[PDB]
Amino acid sequence: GPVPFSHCLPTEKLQRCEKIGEGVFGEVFQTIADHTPVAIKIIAIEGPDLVNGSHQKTFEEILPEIIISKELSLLSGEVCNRTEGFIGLNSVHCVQGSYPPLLLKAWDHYNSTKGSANDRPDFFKDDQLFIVLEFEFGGIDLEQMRTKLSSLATAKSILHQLTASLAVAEASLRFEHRDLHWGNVLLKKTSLKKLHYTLNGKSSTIPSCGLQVSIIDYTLSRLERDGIVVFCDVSMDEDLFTGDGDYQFDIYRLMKKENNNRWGEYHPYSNVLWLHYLTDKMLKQMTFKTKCNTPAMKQIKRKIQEFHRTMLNFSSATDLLCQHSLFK
Ligand SMILES: CC(C)[C@@H](CO)Nc1ccc2ncc(-c3cccc(N)c3)n2n1
Repeated sequence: GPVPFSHCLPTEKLQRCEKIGEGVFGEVFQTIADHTPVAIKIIAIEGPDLVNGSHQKTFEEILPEIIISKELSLLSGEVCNRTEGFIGLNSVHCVQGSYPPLLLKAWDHYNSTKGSANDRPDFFKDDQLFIVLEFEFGGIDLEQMRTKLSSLATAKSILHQLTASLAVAEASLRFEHRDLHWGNVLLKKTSLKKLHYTLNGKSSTIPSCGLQVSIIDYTLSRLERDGIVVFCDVSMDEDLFTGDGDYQFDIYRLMKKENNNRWGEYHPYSNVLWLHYLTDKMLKQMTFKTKCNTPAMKQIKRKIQEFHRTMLNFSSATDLLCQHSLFK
């Protein structure tokens, strides 16, 4: 049976909650649990009220995100296919209750500073069910870091880390992220000079440039184990394919073109498309502390541009990692 909100969010944890983002199907808070930062995603399920312009998901419809979050969380401790490039999942609970007023206060603060596209979640009754996912805190998203990166060399590390992480997940799980916009790439400072990954038993390293990248938020993702596919079936979703104003919204249409609107199949070219979108953001929407005015830096820029114009001729993140000249 479900637990009360207080099981997951006792007073002190609740008091430290700050809202950090949102989607149609969730609110996300950062807080501190046992002196440790965490991110908490809270999703309303099974109720009759419209929420953020949509009917609520059923428990069965949230299960794919839970399962995929659990699988990717395991990758940091695997051996043949190992990466720390996703994020840890600490716990999942089913909670029952109306929304805590301290969370509403956090929600209000975010709406007042950043502005929200969601309904204030103050209409839920005391029988309302929610899924609460607690993640390891992964740092600051790439969008918020768009003016904060040191140079194009940092952008190259980030691209290499992302590619490697996706390759490891493709190899182990036939994984596609499918929604890898720049809010779903997190950066955290590290004193490690090199990061390690293993792809089908071969270990390699990547210079960190002082940052560990984490890929997050598996709401649209797909994977499989033992021929059992877990995915988000968007084949009847109209709106996902009619966005504009950002190349992000072209990617949804390009994925659908690639897969013929069959979301259960494995099309790792979708990972390549997202990587192309991310390279585009790096070349166009980032400001760097150090400009590309030395020969060394100018060469890195040329290499990233050459990656941008050639990567769409590759079939998967694995193909990019193993064959693209950027990573040699
Ligand atoms: C609002 C979320 C989606 C995200 C937007 O940049 N911000 C953060 C920041 C730190 C952080 N650590 C873990 C997570 C997180 C949040 C939602 C889903 C997942 N898988 C991971 N997040 N999300």
